[PDB]
Amino acid sequence: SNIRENPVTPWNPEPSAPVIDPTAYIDPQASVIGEVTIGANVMVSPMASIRSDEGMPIFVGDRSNVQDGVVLHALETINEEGEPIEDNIVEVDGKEYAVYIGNNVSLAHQSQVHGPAAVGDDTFIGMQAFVFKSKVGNNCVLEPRSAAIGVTIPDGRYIPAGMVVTSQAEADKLPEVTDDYAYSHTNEAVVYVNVHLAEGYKETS
Amino acid sequence: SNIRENPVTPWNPEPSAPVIDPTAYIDPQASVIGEVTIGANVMVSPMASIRSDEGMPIFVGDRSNVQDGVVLHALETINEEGEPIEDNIVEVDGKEYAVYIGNNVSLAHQSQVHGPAAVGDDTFIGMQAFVFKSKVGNNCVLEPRSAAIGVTIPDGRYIPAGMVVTSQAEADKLPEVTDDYAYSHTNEAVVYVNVHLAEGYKETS
Amino acid sequence: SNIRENPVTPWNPEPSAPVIDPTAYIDPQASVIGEVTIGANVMVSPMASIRSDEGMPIFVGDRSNVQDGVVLHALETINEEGEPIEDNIVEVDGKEYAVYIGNNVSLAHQSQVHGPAAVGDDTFIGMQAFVFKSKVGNNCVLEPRSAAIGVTIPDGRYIPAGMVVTSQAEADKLPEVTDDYAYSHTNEAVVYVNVHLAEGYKETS
Ligand SMILES: [Zn+2]
Ligand SMILES: [Zn+2]
Ligand SMILES: [Zn+2]
Repeated sequence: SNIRENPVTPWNPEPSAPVIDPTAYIDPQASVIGEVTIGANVMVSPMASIRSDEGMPIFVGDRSNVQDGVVLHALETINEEGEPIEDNIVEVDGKEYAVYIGNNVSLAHQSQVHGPAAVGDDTFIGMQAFVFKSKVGNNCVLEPRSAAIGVTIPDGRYIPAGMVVTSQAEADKLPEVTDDYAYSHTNEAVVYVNVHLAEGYKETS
Repeated sequence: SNIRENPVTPWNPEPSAPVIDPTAYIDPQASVIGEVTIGANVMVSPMASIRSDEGMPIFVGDRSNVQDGVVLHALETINEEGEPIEDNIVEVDGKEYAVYIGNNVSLAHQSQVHGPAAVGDDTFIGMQAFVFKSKVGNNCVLEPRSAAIGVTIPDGRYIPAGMVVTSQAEADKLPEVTDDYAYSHTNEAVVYVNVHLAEGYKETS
Repeated sequence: SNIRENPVTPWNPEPSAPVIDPTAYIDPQASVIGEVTIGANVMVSPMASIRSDEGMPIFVGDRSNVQDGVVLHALETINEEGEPIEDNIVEVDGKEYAVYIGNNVSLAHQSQVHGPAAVGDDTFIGMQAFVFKSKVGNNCVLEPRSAAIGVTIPDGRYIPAGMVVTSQAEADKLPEVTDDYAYSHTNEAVVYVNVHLAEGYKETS
């Protein structure tokens, strides 16, 4: 099966299986392993790998999409001695996650979000982009081939294509999404399409 | 099955199945979905995802290759009201495509060509490279990790490794492929190898 | 089967099947083809593609890991006339390889090592990184999105995130890994985790 439990390890005494909303579509050629929660109307495309086998949950919110070849994974959140590694855990609305993906988020083809990381609602993570040890705000756009490592990206900012942002001083001065910006409406269109694709693919299974 | 029809959606009243030349080899661990035409002697490697589920055809020409982890997908070409979105359609030799890949084209490992896009004959798209909203000419080389977004790349030019080209002014001044250039003969070698691999893998199926 | 022989071609008269240590774990959604040797306690994750179909062996040493979406492949090492192409072969400890990955090496998610290439022991190849026509020394760190093309990386150096190194003059002046460097202990942690994951996943098969 392509939806599987995680294994017993010294930081994982009890295997967990994914919790998947009945309205989500998981492609047969995707892989979803371990302590993962997937929300309503989510589309998970071929060759995506969502792997939660190092402690703590990976959460994917409602009406989000995980496109072809995307990888979600996380650094260890609990060491062998049972002690939580707080640097590798993100907090969102009072709860702890290894990776938190909000609602109406698009993770476009071949992107990767590696824990610890959080991605806020209505954000487009572009093709081949990379997020690691970062919190990306709501209503952001990461253009194709951009990256955020070790930073907080404020709400409503974008990262231009190819830019690798590794310092908070850079992140603070990123440009703002405006109506005339080329990707200002991209995420809403992609979410609309993917919610409809999920329903159509479900009707073929 | 890994060769599948696309689903019924508001922009796709009628499902389409891929049209695949009998001399092409599609690896069992590749995914090919929807309105796709694959030409003669094409090799599609493990973990490639060719997904035509947003309207209009993805075409892969004769003697081309689609290597491991490559993704082909496209933006919507027909909106819900049946109206064609002309910005997201490319025209090649009088016909309309979401993605057009010409003859003798190599799409090397982990690259991505996202529609609207066209790639001309005898072009090497290097490892991890990215093409989106662009027309790449014939006899071009995109070196590994290069990208073309929103531009036309003239025939016989190359993009150096790691360069992300987003303006036409940049694209117009790209260097020319010459006989002494390091990748000048790369595509011909890769095409020769892949046509022979396709035949060898077909003999094991 | 996802563990397969390579095909008969003009440079490969005799098919070879992978040689895999009984303590290694190969995920069912990985692909391993051809003349490949995998060492003890190696973890190969979903969507990895290890493909040795152009002559010469791809070797993955003991306690190494090949994470999700990683690709290993190599340029042709033997031409049609049976003549070895020496430029495309690396030598390590008196033996010839297309790709050599040493012991305790982490190939992180979506990275790629393309032959000819060698990666020395205790090296971290970061997420989305790229190695081609290069020898990477022991105890190195390639940060996420870095690349080494056509160069030798001395022992104990790192490449900062996003940097594409294509000249030996650049490679010679790369910074050194020190105890206070952010990724100085990353590889040891990742190797420890992956050796334990391999054993846990083996207990579920
Ligand atoms: Zn990871
Ligand atoms: Zn797409
Ligand atoms: Zn290759």
